[PDB]
Amino acid sequence: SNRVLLLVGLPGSGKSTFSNKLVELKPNWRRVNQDDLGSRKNCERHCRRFLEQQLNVVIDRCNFDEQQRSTWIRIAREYNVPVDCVVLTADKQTCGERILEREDHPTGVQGNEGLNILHRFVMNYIPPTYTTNEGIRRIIHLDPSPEPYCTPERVQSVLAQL
Ligand SMILES: Nc1nc2c(ncn2[C@@H]2O[C@H](COP(=O)(O)OP(=O)(O)O)[C@@H](O)[C@H]2O)c(=O)[nH]1
Ligand SMILES: [Mg+2]
Repeated sequence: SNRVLLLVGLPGSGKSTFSNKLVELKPNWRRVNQDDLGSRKNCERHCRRFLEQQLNVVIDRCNFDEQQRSTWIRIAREYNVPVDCVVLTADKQTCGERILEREDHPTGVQGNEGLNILHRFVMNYIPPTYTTNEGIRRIIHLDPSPEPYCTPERVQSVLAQL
């Protein structure tokens, strides 16, 4: 049956990379991203509309602590569907290098922001684990690929683990 999929990762970890590919390859999947959907109230609505059509839904947000993820777990329970999770394991170094690549942040005294931003997220980042009392069915950790782009095989490999 259909299921809700939580992406969890630092800025620049590759969450959009992955979720975009998934929805491209699989038409029974939809993607909730705030850069495309705006407010959270709006994201919740879309999420509800997709579950109403028994579609799978993937949540492209840092989802950096229990509170952030609950929103979606809560909606999933509403439609009696499970919630799995994909944690991107890319480290502060990797993300930092990716964020510099984009060169769209102020830079100089008071630091290069974006590295700052990353640092702020890092300090509030609580990924799901065995112990957190959240009601997630399965947590899979995903390591970075050599390739900047996400292969169909990579998507398949992830989905194959529930
Ligand atoms: N090598 C490698 N680069 C990746 C991977 N995932 C994403 N990237 C790159 O990292 C950058 C940030 O990815 P993006 O999806 O925007 O990150 P998000 O901010 O977590 O949604 C982009 O340049 C991607 O090409 C991965 O698995 N491996
Ligand atoms: Mg993104």
